[PDB]
Amino acid sequence: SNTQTVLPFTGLNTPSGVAVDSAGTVWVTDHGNNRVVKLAAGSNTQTVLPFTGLNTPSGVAVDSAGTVWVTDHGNNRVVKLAAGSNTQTVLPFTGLNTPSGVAVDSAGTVWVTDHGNNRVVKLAAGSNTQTVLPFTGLNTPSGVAVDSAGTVWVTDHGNNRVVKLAAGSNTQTVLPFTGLNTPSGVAVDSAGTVWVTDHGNNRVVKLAAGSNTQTVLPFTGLNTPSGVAVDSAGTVWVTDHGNNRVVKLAA
Repeated sequence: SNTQTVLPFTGLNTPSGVAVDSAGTVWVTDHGNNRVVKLAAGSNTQTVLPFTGLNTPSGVAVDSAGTVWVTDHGNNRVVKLAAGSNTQTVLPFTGLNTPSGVAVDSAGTVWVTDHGNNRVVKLAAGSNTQTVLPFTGLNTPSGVAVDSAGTVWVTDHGNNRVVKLAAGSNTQTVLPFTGLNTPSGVAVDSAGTVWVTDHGNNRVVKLAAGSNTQTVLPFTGLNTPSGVAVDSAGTVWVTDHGNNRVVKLAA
């Protein structure tokens, strides 16, 4: 698609992140209103998830069961809520500072960009102790994405680059993006295509696996875009933070 679509969210303020499931539901962290909203597929009914105590929430990730994880950035914590429930669980991460992005794989491992500590932490599925990934030289990391092989990609926001670690590796790679400026979010698909909200340039870019020439996606009029999500059909959603809206492009 080369015509962007503005989704029928209403009342967003400075939205910070987006997640989608395979049922077409879209969740957004409506950061300026301390809330997480869900847009139901088809009906376009918007509902507010019954999280409690959020402040300036940033990242969001969802699993297929409809469990939602949010980085409660202003409270230095990560919380999750199962679908329709009124139980929220604080994950036993420790010592977070202004955390932003969050990612969750099919196994239920959770990764968080611990932005204010220049590190990426994880709670492996089945463990109650966090580990710190062996990235080096991060500055204010802003987003994280993971694939089914356990590769992890991070927007190293303060260094204008995207870094990746394969599972078991202690040495990161820098992806061949060009001219990024304070990138804010990242998403990956099962083919290895990587999408990045190039925040400081008001654009979204992608790299096919093996490509050395990023593609600027045909969004228009973005302002400080903040989060990106992609489903298995290659549709791309982006929180156009500065314009209080969510836009999408189908493949």
